[PDB]
Amino acid sequence: KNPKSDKFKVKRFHHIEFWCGDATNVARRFSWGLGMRFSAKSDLSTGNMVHASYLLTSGDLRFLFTAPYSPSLSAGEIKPTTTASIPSFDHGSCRSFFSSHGLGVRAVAIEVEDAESAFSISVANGAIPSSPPIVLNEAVTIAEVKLYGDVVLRYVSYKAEFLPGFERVEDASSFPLDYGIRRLDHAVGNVPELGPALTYVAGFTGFHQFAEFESGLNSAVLASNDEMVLLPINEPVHGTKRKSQIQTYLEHNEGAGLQHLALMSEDIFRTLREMRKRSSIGGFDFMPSPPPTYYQNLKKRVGDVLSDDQIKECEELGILVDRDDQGTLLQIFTKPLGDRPTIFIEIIQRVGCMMYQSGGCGGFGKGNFSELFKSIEEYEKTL
Amino acid sequence: KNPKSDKFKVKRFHHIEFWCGDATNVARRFSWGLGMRFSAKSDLSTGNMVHASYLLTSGDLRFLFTAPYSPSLSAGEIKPTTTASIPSFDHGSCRSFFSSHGLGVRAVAIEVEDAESAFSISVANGAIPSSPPIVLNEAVTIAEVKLYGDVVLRYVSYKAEFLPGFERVEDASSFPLDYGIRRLDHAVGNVPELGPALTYVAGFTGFHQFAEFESGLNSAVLASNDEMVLLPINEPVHGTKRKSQIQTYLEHNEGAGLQHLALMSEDIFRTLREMRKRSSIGGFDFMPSPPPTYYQNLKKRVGDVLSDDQIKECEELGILVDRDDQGTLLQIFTKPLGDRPTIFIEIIQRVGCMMYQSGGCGGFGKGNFSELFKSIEEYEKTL
Ligand SMILES: Cc1c(C(=O)C2=C(O)CCCC2=O)ccc2c1c(=O)n(CC(=O)OCCOc1ccc3ccc4cccc5ccc1c3c45)c(=O)n2C
Ligand SMILES: Cc1c(C(=O)C2=C(O)CCCC2=O)ccc2c1c(=O)n(CC(=O)OCCOc1ccc3ccc4cccc5ccc1c3c45)c(=O)n2C
Ligand SMILES: [Co+2]
Ligand SMILES: [Co+2]
Repeated sequence: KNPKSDKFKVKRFHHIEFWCGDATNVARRFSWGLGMRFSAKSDLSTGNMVHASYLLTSGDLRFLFTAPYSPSLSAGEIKPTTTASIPSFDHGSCRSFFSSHGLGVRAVAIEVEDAESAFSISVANGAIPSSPPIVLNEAVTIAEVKLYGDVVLRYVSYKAEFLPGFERVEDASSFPLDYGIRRLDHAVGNVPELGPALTYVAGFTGFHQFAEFESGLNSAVLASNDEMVLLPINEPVHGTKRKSQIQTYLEHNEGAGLQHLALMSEDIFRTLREMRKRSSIGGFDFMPSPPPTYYQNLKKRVGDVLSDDQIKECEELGILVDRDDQGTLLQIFTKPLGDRPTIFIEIIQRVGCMMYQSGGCGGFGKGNFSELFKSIEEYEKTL
Repeated sequence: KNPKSDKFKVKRFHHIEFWCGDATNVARRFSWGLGMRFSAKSDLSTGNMVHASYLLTSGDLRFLFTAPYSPSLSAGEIKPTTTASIPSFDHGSCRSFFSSHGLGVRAVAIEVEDAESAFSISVANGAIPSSPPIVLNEAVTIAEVKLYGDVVLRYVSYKAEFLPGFERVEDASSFPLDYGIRRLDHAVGNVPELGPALTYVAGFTGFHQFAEFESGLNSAVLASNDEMVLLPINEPVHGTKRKSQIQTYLEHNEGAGLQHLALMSEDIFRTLREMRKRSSIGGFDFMPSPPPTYYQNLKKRVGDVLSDDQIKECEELGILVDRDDQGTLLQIFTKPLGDRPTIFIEIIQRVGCMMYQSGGCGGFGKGNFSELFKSIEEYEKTL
């Protein structure tokens, strides 16, 4: 059931913003590791004396990396005279965020019809305001409300190129890397208590619970009207045999925050080949691969969707496969993106639910918790 | 003249430590950009609940990247019970350093005969103590005194593998990258006043002034007995036509700090080919290349050292050449390593002064300030 109860018009995920200590080094690492090109900047060279912000793109996926300069460079400015291109930015907030949480996502940004309306309606319906609507160059409106922890949900609306004040990046510095990633599929938060988190966010968005179908978590998914904005939220389950990874996250993150970003690839085989080639030369590492019994067990569950060769290819790359009643999901998880065992990335591709493909086709891979356990148990027997 | 007045026995540069917000992302970027392999770690996986530290090596060059975890992970510890592998580390110091200066060098470490003696003698002779001598696993001694700004000179001495508590890195995560870099040649500081800086450092080390031979700087070089530890220091010259780059550094860095690291290559042509291939895919950018008149002018000044083809190769890679009365220097400068226009890297190779090669052979390239200006002026005429 989809009650289509959005309290304002939501379009798609627009961008994800990381708050960094040094935006240059994080952006360059991510660019090489994920195959995203440098497409826009706002920094000292564009007249921004407040923050350095670098935008990477791959298809429609937009990753923004931002760090503060010395406050001394902008000490004479006030908000009316600011040279910041992102008016919600604050030196103190950014330094406090990074000292508390380490490298991570500050903003989950969605494009809406009218960011001022979205903000007003959200706050009227319980949202905690974070940054009021601000019109940039009479062209783009941006506003922010609290989502969970120190993560904000950012609303952006366009009258009619990333943001005013950002400049397109010099062709020489813009190498056209591309490993197949095309858009943000979903963005997942970890919280201490799932119930209140869901009630809060669903309360101010009108997002509805998206239908699903000993692992240390309970989870639920909030979705927009056309179910293309997908926001799963996890809480820990305590007392388990293995300590809940959600609880480890909350401890190392100093509380709630964004757990993972799931990036859709138009060719997950090529994406994983390219990313794995680069794991040990600056890119990203992946979780340990499932045992061969997991891939033998694939024939029985998805042998009608993937050929033996395609199952062989999943095995070579360590890809996981799940299925619900409507579609099939190919997925894999990186190791944590930075020092702390907190944020990581998921690569996904979805098969089925053709209408365009409906959002969330195949689910989120919850069936892979028990299939990984069974396959791990099976391999001990097969040894 | 070399009075050989070192007040304690100094061996060679040992390592350089960067204080980071996220050590993982900086280390991975530097590894790919410079061709350094991951060789040791001290982090949560080795039992360190205090800081994440990753060591990159290329030949004898050692770059250490360190960031603090949440203090909550180690809140029950005291210094006698610490799980930090670098006992001088302090969460508050590291966060304050990074918030003040951004990404940069915290420690210039030199290997000495006896770090406890070096520390005592240094402080007896004016050095401001930063961290007292600490013996690690009865095997290595480490001590720190202030050098300039918030940069420390770190003394390390070994009874007889980086530091106790560090583990060698898994072969799979240790890709054997190598673009030819072999050791740290010199490390350069920017200060507001050169005179007092020289007097302070020369005072507590016994390092002597190393012989040299409108650009916005005055500089002098301090050197150890065998002149293999080389510490140039710059001060700005104000009122110039173009604003002094030393003054811009001090403004964006919030005061004195390390300006650049000069890395010796055993094959500067290969190093620059490999680094330039990677500039726009995660690595490092280089300063704009000199005009072709600069390379035509090379025939008259170094045509007895480099062939036409070797001069052609310098031109293709943007390499600068200088010469003193004893040797020839090939050098080139990167753009700043991070967000701020502060720290950068120099790649160098020295020709001559064969005895082994004596330290500082060919100088530091001061002659290239006027030759760059003349060549720039010449190219305007040749247009
Ligand atoms: C994050 C996620 C999702 C997910 O998207 C998601 C949402 O979108 C919304 C709803 C709720 C939700 O969760 C789905 C499935 C997942 C994961 C996920 O994060 N993870 C790795 C994980 O649990 O991290 C600890 C890792 O546990 C392990 C610890 C130690 C090992 C040692 C050896 C091993 C060998 C072989 C395989 C192993 C697997 C896991 C190992 C392990 C393995 C998985 O496995 N699934 C299958
Ligand atoms: C750092 C250094 C050393 C050095 O090691 C050193 C020590 O070890 C110890 C003693 C003192 C000392 O200094 C030696 C020589 C250097 C440098 C160095 O840092 N730099 C670049 C620099 O001054 O940074 C602003 C850049 O200025 C420019 C601004 C704008 C441009 C625009 C177009 C251009 C086109 C072509 C060439 C250009 C060159 C410089 C341009 C420029 C160029 C140089 O050039 N030399 C020649
Ligand atoms: Co997911
Ligand atoms: Co130099």
